[PDB]
Amino acid sequence: TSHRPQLEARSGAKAAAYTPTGIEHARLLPGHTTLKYRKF
RNA sequence: GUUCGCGAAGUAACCCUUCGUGGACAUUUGGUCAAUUUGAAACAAUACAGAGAUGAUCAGCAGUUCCCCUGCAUAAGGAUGAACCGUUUUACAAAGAGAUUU
Repeated sequence: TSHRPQLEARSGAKAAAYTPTGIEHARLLPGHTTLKYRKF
């Protein structure tokens, strides 16, 4: 019984309460830094 | 200290030097931090066991977590990374029947 289904999810409140560490990820490097706009 | 201006001495010397004076140039660093225990690292040393499904031997991927580690990492690995199993009583009623106090 050590393996179980999921009752509820790990809430993002618990991730919003943690203070961040600055780990510059390999994909959050700046890229596609221009937003294209439509005609109007 | 350098320079500009003035005075006084050497000195009855427009040369030079000294002394005294006013100005200008120059204007507030460094420390979250003290040099062995007593403001905290963890491994290793001893000893014993020695893995999740059950009859055995195992591949795992997951989930929860007020557990993290190695990792550049949103990859991957850490025993499926580890703890998970443990207790377990009231949103509490209604109908009917008999035995009791008055």
